[PDB]
Amino acid sequence: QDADKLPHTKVTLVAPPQVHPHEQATKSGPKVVEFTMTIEEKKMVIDDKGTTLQAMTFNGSMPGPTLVVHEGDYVQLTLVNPATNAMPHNVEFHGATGALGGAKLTNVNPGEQATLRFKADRSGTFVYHCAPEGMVPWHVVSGMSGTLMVLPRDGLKDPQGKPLHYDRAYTIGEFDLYIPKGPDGKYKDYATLAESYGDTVQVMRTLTPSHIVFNGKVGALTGANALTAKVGETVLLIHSQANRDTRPHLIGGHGDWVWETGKFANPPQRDLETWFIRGGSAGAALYTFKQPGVYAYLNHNLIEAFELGAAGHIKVEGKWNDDLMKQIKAPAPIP
Amino acid sequence: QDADKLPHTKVTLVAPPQVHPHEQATKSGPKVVEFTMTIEEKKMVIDDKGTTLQAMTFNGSMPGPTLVVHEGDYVQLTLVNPATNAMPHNVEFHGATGALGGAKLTNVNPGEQATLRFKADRSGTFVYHCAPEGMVPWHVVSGMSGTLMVLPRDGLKDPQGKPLHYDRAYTIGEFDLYIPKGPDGKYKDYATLAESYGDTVQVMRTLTPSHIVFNGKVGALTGANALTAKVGETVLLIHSQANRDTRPHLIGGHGDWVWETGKFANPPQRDLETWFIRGGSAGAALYTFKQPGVYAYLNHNLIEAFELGAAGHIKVEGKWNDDLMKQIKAPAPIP
Amino acid sequence: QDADKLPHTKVTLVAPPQVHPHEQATKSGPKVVEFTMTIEEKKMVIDDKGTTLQAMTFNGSMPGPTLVVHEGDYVQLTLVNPATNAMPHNVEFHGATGALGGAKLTNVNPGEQATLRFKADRSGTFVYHCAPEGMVPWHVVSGMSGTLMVLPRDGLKDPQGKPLHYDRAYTIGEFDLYIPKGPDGKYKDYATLAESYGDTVQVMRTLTPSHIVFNGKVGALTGANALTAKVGETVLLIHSQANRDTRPHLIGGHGDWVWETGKFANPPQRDLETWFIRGGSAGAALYTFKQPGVYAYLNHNLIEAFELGAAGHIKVEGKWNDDLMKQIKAPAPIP
Ligand SMILES: [Cu+2]
Ligand SMILES: [Cu+2]
Ligand SMILES: [Cu+2]
Ligand SMILES: [Cu+2]
Ligand SMILES: [Cu+2]
Ligand SMILES: [Cu+2]
Repeated sequence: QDADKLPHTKVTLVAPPQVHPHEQATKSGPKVVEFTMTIEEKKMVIDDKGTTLQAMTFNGSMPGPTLVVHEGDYVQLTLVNPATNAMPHNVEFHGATGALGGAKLTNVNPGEQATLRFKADRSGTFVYHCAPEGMVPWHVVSGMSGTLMVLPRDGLKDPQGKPLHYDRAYTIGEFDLYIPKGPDGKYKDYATLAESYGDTVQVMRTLTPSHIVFNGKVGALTGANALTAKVGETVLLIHSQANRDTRPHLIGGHGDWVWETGKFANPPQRDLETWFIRGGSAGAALYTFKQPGVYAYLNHNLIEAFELGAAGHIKVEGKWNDDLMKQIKAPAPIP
Repeated sequence: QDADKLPHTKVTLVAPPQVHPHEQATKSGPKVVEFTMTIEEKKMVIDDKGTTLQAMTFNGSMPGPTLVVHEGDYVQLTLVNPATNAMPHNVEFHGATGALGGAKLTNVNPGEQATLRFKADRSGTFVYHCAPEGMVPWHVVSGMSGTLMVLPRDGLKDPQGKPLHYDRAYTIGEFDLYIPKGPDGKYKDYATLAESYGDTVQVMRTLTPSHIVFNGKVGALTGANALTAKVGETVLLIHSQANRDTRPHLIGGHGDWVWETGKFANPPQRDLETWFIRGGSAGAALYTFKQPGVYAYLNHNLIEAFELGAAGHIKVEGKWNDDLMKQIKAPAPIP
Repeated sequence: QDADKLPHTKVTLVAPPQVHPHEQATKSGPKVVEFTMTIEEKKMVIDDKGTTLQAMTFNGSMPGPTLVVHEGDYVQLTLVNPATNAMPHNVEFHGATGALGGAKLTNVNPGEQATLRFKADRSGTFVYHCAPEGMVPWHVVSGMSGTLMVLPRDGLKDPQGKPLHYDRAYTIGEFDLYIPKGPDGKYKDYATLAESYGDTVQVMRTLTPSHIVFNGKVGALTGANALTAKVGETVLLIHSQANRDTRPHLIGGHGDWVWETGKFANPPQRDLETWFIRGGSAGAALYTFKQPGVYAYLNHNLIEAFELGAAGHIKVEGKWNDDLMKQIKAPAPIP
């Protein structure tokens, strides 16, 4: 169909780690699904010792919100760059075809907005990110990325075509940060975004992140902000990394079905311990919880997780199952 | 079945690179398979110039021994932490479900042991590793990991369901080491394990290994300690990397059938030149030798292999096959 | 068949990024396909500020030329090392079986040549590279690698066995460079290849490239040297990385069908945003262009691409398609 003649619907986005309400399988025909995002440059505290990042975001969060459509829908995004920001921005959708993913059609200076439509003709999770000419990696590593999820119209399927369903989706964006230090060995704090640029590029070129965080900060997805589930619930874990490889893992769980390259027309793999999200992509894993307790969800380069920040928690309620795991003898003196 | 009512068998572990005797396909029903491992902290010489590592091991080796069961069996491990060690330890099994892979149920201080049971309900090679709260990557990178192999009850299969069989299994654990240097440019030698901690964490956070070794040392799997095979023999090469990505390769061979994500319910890929083991996982490759000679088996980041240590040898006996490869003209002056 | 009795054909190689003319599906039976390559050591300017590399090449280019045969053919390569070079060289073919991929049979000192035959019995793209004993990574990272493509005799196929065809093939070799700096912070320029060795090994061991280039230089595949296509044309993008992982991506496009591990007997994946070439391998992607414009083809570690060099351009002619993408509202003041 011709999109100019199709029904339009508007979606209200929600902040990560939640994902806006949506259908999996749907009886709906194709639609033009309208979204708006407003860019916010802001200084953020990214660790427990007061380190700040001169950050750049879609909609005020790292990652930006996840946008969900169905295959054959059109995405119609209005991108707003308020006059309170300093930099130009745009958006590149890996789910889109042409014009550098839309970036060439969405260059907005502070004070401007633009509206892009594209056909979401390929199913999968896809990164979107800012990509202004001449300063692409800086905008990405400063926070400007998120996920577009294009569901098959009949929902997710296993390799034999059997339906897969989730009860809850969570979106995790993983951010390799390049925060400069000064000659005193302390992280720098900058009064403006522009002042951070040159020093940050030098750190970037070392390819060594200072921090690697989920969802904007060390510990973002812990404590009151842990992810939650129950025994018996199936969760979809969407993982985006717009710049650098990562290897997600659920400690004490598995990826029951995983699309690590993130593209739902391909059969998923089962029983994964650790999967691989290529830098510049989003992938997705399903898991049905079978044990209660506090899980970790992390990048299984354990230095990247525990030393640099790429780890969160999932608090799961329900009944312990001694068939799956039992302590036969508790720690006690060696006989 | 209820594991409390199933038959128990005990397995005697063997040191890497061998793997304890086991069946592939079996007529046996599910069993509770009992293993014991004893933690040994020890100083190890890890290269040819006398560099030492304040190491931590399961059963005295890097990697720990490979444990082999069949899908539907239960693993029942007694983990012993003698009083001669300095640190607490535990074990996390990626093949297990719940309680942080078992780590929460196996915290043993020096002088203690504990016994864990879990259902091995998913086929594949899976990493196990130590994970004590607050010092997880240090224990892993100091040597505390190995593989659990859960074979399908009817043995390995190709993508069409045809049986695959191996004559010999070898287990290779690859270890990214973070050995500190002092201000004189020499690697540090520490009198105790605890004294090594702070300096090692700083090196870890650079994400640059000093050494990357197979099986505990540069050259571990070379010379008298080369792996061996014959023309016509099919070998299974199990490769674990509990912390960091690697890319195994057999020079002059291939991965005939490879499960790079390591999970046997998924179809393997064929004819691989180089495969990919995500940090935090174990994978497996089958190869049937067709030529004699000394092969290298290595990580094909060739700097990681030849400069940092991640390479071994396979000495293969038998008859050379000029159909597969022939020197037509030996090196000689250019006409 | 016995290769000694088969027909021989000679192929004239062409420089990257082109690939010599070849059939996809063929009615031909197996042949011994003869190639010659001549090693050239030379100083190359690799960036826009005059940095030089003491380089090493097959046939004068980075990468070496792509060699194309069909499964069941034999490759018969004459490798020539002129007396004007300083170092010994050889060749290792990942597509070959035995004798360290051929390296043991092709050790040529300056002034020598050798001829190797092997059976190309496995379909796929495969790296070939130099591997002289004791200095393997140096020769690889200095430029000595390329691709052997072994096509199935009936051409490429999708997961259901349907024929896939390309109109044009391009070959991209990605090179992680390790150029030393002196104490003044400037890149070193060396009068000879041998003088560069020790300093380069120290940089290599940091695992941090100074530059990461396609096809020999920052910007090699841009401007007059951009890749070209038209709307409606299907291109095969061959990507080799003999030493280090990379993650190819076509901005504004996709991998329609991708063999990221590069082995054509395995089913390809569809709709990829970003794929993964393991260090030590070659992979291949098909894409049919649907929009005109200047695309980027890059490594989607965006620092590696935009800061270090791993990016090129594809200039595509034809008609813009507003169904796939349309600017609904151009950048304008915020209402
Ligand atoms: Cu931006
Ligand atoms: Cu992108
Ligand atoms: Cu431990
Ligand atoms: Cu783990
Ligand atoms: Cu060479
Ligand atoms: Cu190689």
